[PDB]
Amino acid sequence: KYEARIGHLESPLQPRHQGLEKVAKLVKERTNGEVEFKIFPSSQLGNQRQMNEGVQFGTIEGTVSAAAFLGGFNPVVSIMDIPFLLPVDRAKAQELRQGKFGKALLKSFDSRGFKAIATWPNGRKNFTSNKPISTIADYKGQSFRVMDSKILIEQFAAIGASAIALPFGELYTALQNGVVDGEENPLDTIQRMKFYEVQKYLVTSEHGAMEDYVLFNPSYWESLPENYQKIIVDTFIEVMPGVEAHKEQAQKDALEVIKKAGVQVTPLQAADRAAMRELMYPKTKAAYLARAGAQGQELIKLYEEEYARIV
Ligand SMILES: O=C(O)c1cc(=O)[nH]c(=O)[nH]1
Ligand SMILES: [Cl-]
Repeated sequence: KYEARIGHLESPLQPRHQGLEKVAKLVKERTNGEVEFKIFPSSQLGNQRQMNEGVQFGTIEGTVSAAAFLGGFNPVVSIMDIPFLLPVDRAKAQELRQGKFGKALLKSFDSRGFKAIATWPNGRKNFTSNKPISTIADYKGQSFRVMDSKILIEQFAAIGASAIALPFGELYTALQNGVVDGEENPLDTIQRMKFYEVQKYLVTSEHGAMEDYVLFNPSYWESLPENYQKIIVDTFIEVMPGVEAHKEQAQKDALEVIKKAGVQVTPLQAADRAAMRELMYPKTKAAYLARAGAQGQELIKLYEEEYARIV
């Protein structure tokens, strides 16, 4: 009775998709079989811009998108692209993500033609390249692919590197053919997309967050009885802790595979981490405010207040 086609970019093997399958099963049972989610991975329904427009228009009922692709439709959510924003402690990050701060980000979608019903962690990003990236000076003049975010372009600019937005489904080929030197992603994404076949170097950095937003077409959402709306939200929240543990463990598994495949892996040096943060924050925050305006200032303030309380 209430079928929803929900698309996303990732391999079906990864924790987001597995979690969405679990959500689908539980929602179908808890709604007397009436709400049926069908999940389409791997850009099957389009690249993320196409899926986002599809959800807004209602050609598809939903998408799970990284925040990094949503700043055109919703500049406010791009705060989540700022490097080194989240605490290292995952539980404290969750207090931010699931508390007043994250709630304000979900609410910001209402006026923009999406119903954002939940946000899930979905890993932290690491640098890869075909040129050495062992020191901060090494990044100068290199080019990196980013997700479709002006904030992420500024991230790389802050350390003298260039960045261009390329669709995820084209990324393997882009790396293979030297369209860019490098990219950034969680280790298990690097593994499942086989970016180790086309990148020689990896820096374990966790310098920025990959943040998932669960978006429904508003008319679809509104067509659902209230009790089903509540069941869906609660089910996403119920499945979340298992998804995060699967995602954390997948990074460990992925690192072993990446090292075995012959990628040179180094940790981000502490002084390089601090220097990156100090250079990247002003530029990425200014970019965020430039596009989000006063509402972005409001979210920065709310983040600072909640971070101080929590951390
Ligand atoms: O475009 C990407 O890099 C990307 C998208 C996505 O949904 N998940 C991910 O890990 N990376
Ligand atoms: Cl894409």
